[PDB]
Amino acid sequence: MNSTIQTILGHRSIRKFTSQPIDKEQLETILQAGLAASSSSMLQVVSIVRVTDIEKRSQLAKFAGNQAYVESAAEFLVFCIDYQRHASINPDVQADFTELMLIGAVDSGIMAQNCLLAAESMGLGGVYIGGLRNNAQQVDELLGLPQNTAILFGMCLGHPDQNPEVKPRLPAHVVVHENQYQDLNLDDIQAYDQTMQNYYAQSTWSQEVTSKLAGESRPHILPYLNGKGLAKK
Amino acid sequence: AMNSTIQTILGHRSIRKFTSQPIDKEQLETILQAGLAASSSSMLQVVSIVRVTDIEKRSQLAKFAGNQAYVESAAEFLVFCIDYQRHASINPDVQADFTELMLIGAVDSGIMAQNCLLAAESMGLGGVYIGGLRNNAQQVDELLGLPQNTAILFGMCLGHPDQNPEVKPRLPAHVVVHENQYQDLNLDDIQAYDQTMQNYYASTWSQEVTSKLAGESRPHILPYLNGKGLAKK
Ligand SMILES: Cc1cc2nc3c(=O)[nH]c(=O)nc-3n(C[C@H](O)[C@H](O)[C@H](O)COP(=O)(O)O)c2cc1C
Ligand SMILES: Cc1cc2nc3c(=O)[nH]c(=O)nc-3n(C[C@H](O)[C@H](O)[C@H](O)COP(=O)(O)O)c2cc1C
Ligand SMILES: [Cl-]
Ligand SMILES: [Cl-]
Repeated sequence: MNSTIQTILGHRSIRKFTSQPIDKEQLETILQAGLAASSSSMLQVVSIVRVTDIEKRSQLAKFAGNQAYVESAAEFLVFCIDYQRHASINPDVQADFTELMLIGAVDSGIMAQNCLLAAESMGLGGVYIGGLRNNAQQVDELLGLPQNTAILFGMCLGHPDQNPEVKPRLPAHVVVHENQYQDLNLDDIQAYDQTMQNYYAQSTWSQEVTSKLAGESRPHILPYLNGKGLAKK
Repeated sequence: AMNSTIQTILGHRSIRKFTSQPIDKEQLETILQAGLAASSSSMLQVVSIVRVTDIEKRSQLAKFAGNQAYVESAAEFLVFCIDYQRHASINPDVQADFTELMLIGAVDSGIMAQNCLLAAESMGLGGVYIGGLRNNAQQVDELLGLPQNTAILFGMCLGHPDQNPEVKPRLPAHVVVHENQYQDLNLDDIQAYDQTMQNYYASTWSQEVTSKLAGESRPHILPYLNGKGLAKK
């Protein structure tokens, strides 16, 4: 074994926190972990907004779809794509290529996952909040983001006050392909649907996820990004 | 606040030179298991991994990544992909062409990849992300036989390290982390960091990153994604 692996494998989203704050030294370490993430071309295109102002916390909770743990978490971090630093160094920077939004999205996930694992390694718990993107522009303006930047997701951190079971995922032989993409075996989806309702014990996982994707998935996001100068071509 | 997870995170270096020693089957199983334990937006599970063991494809991928020889010499090479094809194979009604979903695919891929890499690093392995595959995304896509609704994002080399670089410094936290609202860049923080990086090595950092972003960044990538059915609106 080792403690990093058991930390990774014991992951659960935590959505209920005690009122205990996170020590100043733990938070410094969590952010230090984030900053040690790999970075495409060393561009360093991620910014983090730490929200301590409780009026802003309450507004973010509402913008995220009334997720109360946005308010009650000890800390709330907002991960943002940031090409404003670069444009402030050299205004010829071309930040509107879709490639650069891919980079900002991937690098944000890498950094955020270092932050979360570092926190979980210390007995803390957390959850990602993609719900900020429901009202992306309102969140953007609330945190004062300039052009060439955009919100991607938030992250709640705190001392956990709940003990969920680990949720199973699709098996590695479904998700991992050897040398070339393998067509899906629908029997593996049926076996996994069974695993999920065992976990949850009417819609099965397969019906829920494809029900969600049959509709429109935040169709305001490309205009939002375009409005900040991003993903225009 | 210091355990071996934190120690692994902060001790991270990109490794680009590997010994010939293979990775044990048990270790690779654990690395992939660690990736599968990552958070997933809405439990969509939008990520696939192609593990490339065929040496001719390894050679081709090395070329397509920009002649990066460690693609070929790494013990294992993993290609991370956005995957909405599992969902469309479940229900052809799924709408996978929203930009929102490429965004989810990219973030979730970085989260999963970083679980894999940290797991590897915790075992004394090393590795490096290979975004260079996107230089030739379409040819890489055809080589791995990806269907519609999937797209490569980046690769990942893993192996037993045969170099030990020093840990490379990042922008300071007080530049990257903002309290409550976005903060303007102080160009003297860039000047300081430019000197910190010049020491690390011997164009400054800021000249190199901006002059790179002054050009076009992989302008073929939006057509690449659109040709796979993604990011069209
Ligand atoms: C990018 C991203 C955004 C997320 N956004 C939310 C959110 O807005 N609200 C929420 O409750 N959970 C959110 N989650 C948490 C997922 O629902 C959770 O990871 C998933 O259900 C699997 O559960 P687990 O993390 O406990 O293993 C998000 C996860 C990711 C990766
Ligand atoms: C998304 C992504 C793609 C990357 N692609 C490459 C690559 O193609 N070639 C390479 O040598 N390094 C690649 N890297 C590694 C970066 O060059 C590296 O993280 C940074 O320059 C080096 O800092 P480090 O030693 O702290 O990781 C990539 C990193 C990320 C996050
Ligand atoms: Cl957690
Ligand atoms: Cl890259």
